[PDB]
Amino acid sequence: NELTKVKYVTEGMRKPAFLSGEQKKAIVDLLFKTNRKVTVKQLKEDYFKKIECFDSVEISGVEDR
DNA sequence: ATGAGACGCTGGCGATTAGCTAATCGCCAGCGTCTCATCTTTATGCGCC
Repeated sequence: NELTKVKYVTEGMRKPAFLSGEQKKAIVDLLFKTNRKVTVKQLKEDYFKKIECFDSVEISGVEDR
């Protein structure tokens, strides 16, 4: 429910789009199932750059952590 | 062929004799703990019909 509004904006993307269903499961298995609690900075640095390899992330759904 | 009818110091004292709420104020109020769990609810932090 908290990951249904974590919106991802690619550096090449033209409009913000919420994370897709497979993307959510990817987030869960990579980070949300490894650490007790994941900060937004940690999700941005430890998932998007390792999987999507996006230069920068832009979250419009959760603040600080 | 006579013998009834016509009735007092009290009031103003003392002095017994007896008896009763009420107005003012002050005091002073059972309290001590812990455990255990149980749920809520609030402050801040995130979303558009």
